[PDB]
Amino acid sequence: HMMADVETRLAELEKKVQQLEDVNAIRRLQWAYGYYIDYNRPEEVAGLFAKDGVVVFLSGEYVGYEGVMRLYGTWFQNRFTGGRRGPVHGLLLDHFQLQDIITVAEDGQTAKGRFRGILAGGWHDEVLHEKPDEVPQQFWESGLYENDYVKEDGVWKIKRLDYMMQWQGDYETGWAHTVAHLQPALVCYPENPDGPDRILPQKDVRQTWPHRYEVPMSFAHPVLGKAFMVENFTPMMMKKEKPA
Amino acid sequence: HMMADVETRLAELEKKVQQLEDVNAIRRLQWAYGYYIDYNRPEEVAGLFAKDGVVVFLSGEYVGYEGVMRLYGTWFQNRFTGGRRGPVHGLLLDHFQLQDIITVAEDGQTAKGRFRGILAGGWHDEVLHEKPDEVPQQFWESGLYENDYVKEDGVWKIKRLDYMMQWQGDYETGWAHTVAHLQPALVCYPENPDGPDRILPQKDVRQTWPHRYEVPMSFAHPVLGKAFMVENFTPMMMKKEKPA
Amino acid sequence: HMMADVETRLAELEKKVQQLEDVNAIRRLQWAYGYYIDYNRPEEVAGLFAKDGVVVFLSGEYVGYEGVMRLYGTWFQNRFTGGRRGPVHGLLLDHFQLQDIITVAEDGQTAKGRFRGILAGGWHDEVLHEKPDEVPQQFWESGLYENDYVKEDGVWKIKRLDYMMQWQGDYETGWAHTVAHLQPALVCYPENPDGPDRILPQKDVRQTWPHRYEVPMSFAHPVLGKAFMVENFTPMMMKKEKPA
Ligand SMILES: COc1cc([C@@H](O)[C@@H](CO)c2ccc(O)c(OC)c2)ccc1O
Ligand SMILES: COc1cc([C@@H](O)[C@@H](CO)c2ccc(O)c(OC)c2)ccc1O
Ligand SMILES: COc1cc([C@@H](O)[C@@H](CO)c2ccc(O)c(OC)c2)ccc1O
Repeated sequence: HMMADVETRLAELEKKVQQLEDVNAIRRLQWAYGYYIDYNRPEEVAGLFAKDGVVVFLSGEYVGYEGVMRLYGTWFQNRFTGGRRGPVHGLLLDHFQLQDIITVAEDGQTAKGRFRGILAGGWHDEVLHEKPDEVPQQFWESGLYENDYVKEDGVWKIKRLDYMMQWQGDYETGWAHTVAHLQPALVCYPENPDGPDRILPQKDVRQTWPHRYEVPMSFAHPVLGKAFMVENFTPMMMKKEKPA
Repeated sequence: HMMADVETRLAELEKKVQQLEDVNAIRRLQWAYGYYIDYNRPEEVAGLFAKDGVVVFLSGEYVGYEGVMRLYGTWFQNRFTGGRRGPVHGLLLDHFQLQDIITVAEDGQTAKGRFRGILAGGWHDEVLHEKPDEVPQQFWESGLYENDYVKEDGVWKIKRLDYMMQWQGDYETGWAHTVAHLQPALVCYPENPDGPDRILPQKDVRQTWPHRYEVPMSFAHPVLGKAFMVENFTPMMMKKEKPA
Repeated sequence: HMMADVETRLAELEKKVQQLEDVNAIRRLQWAYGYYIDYNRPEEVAGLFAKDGVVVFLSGEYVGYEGVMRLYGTWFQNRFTGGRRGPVHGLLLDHFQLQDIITVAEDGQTAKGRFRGILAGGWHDEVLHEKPDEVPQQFWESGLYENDYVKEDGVWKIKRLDYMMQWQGDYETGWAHTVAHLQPALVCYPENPDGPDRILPQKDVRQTWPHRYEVPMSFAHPVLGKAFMVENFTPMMMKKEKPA
């Protein structure tokens, strides 16, 4: 009667409040991830992952704690700090994280999120001698994430972090005059000590800047949903003979 | 009795949970908008608008789907990609979106939001020949939004997107040595194929960088509210004879 | 019976909804703060603080309204606009704010938040003659915040704003070739008209870029919590003889 109504209203509020909390907790993961990677702290990063978690970098999959520690630790921390937990003198690696769009599964057990970063990177002249030869002294970089999350034992965890670098620009010359200094993975671990456990299938492998490939949205069109159709709107614009 | 109390508490929670969901849904619109414009996808952008929606760009109003497709499509997509859905080889148009302050109307049917973007734009040397003559090869740009939202048939939609560009900086020279390459609208559609349906009244027309004009906050002072008065605090500072 | 269950469920929802609202209100403070400082509006900034609030800048504490007005007003507004409420012609001071991680106390009366800013700053050539001698014409800057919040009379307020600048880069040369043009505080107010009420204890004083110091996280590890231990993961990486 009145009590069936109260039960339905409570249950509905509990579900909605759960989803609002889930969104905050998933965003917190990605923002926390950012603050750890800025400090070259691979251990904190590995801890954010499910034990069967994966990170994807330059079309290569790194599997579990060991894989995450090999990417952020063996490769990145040696490259940027010589194997020190940061921050350290004269080394900038600020990955400004923003623009989260999170989609929680209806059952509350998994989620997707799109996010992005803009990286200001580099070695100050006082520590330039620590920089490896292949890398610009200072550069901008941007990338897109399309991540998967899993809820295990009440806790949101990274199930798949897929970082798809979009562009780099040497500070001095900019994105217009820079070719990426990173290329898609070619050699797996353990032949390549910095290498992935596996390379994505070729159809999924991405060439780097100035090459561009769409990263599909994990979110539906937020107004028209699955009913959105491109061809319903294209006829309203004019394609011109050349750019103006 | 006890049941009047339960009813009041449920109703109060339903209202607060509705407002929390409304804030997430309005932010999602603006973040989604960003990801679409970065890809030169005008169709997805037009779909975010109410059918009587308006976009304001350089002091010009573009009305409805047709107007939004003329701005993002006829003008922007031709300018940046030659009329291709992006992303495309060597063309960067990353509008990093952040700093949302959303104010939902008490009745839950409309809202305002302030947001901002920083744009990293440009043509890689490999596609520089596609760039129109008026536009720098690579540039930074920032702008402020003060938008209106409407809830129709249960869905948050853009009612007014008002993008007020604040500065541009050629990559090579920076904001200090750059004058905006865009000026306030002068000619409406259809005389100007890229033009607005109408130009704002003169009092509201904005000159561009290095000219600056306040964009009033859509939010009340979040601590003192309408009781905030500038003159209560100014006397505590010292104005100096010159900048130090 | 059924009514004890309904009471427990309501109370639990009221607590969770309160915390979700608290997070939005604390983020709103920091985003609002950003929009005010971009406009050189020290009065709005002072109003966000508790009356016993503190702002920390270059290892100096500025106490209460008077202190906040001396920093943002006496020092910053004179430096950037000659003592005018902004925005003004040719003066850019955009502090892009992002990456909030807020932790509300269990009792709902206090909170911590980590945030960050990237500042695009400078004088256009048309107003370069207004720039003080010590300051670059145009520069990037980034900083970290670890702030404290208090809830007083139902309203979230800034209890401690601790801005820890991390790097500056002259636009023309970048962070790699720039030394900070600001140094830790040396002289208190009123001997130094721009000075803090007190200088932090020496152990807490920070040298500026290219010097780097950790800013500890105010948040627990969001997956493993206090159980997180660095030494559980370090053995999985290889430290190399030199950076690669
Ligand atoms: C996988 O997670 C991320 C990875 C990146 C990298 O593309 C950055 C890492 O700083 C990188 C840039 C230049 C380099 O030479 C480099 O060497 C190995 C790595 C960025 C953000 C991420 O979330
Ligand atoms: C209306 O919505 C937006 C518009 C802008 C434009 O100011 C950008 C669009 O990329 C622009 C910059 C340089 C150009 O030459 C140009 O040519 C027409 C357009 C930015 C963000 C928005 O949300
Ligand atoms: C305390 O709050 C903030 C302070 C800063 C400053 O480091 C900026 C302020 O614009 C600054 C940069 C160059 C200067 O020469 C300068 O002169 C005094 C100040 C930045 C963000 C904040 O939240």
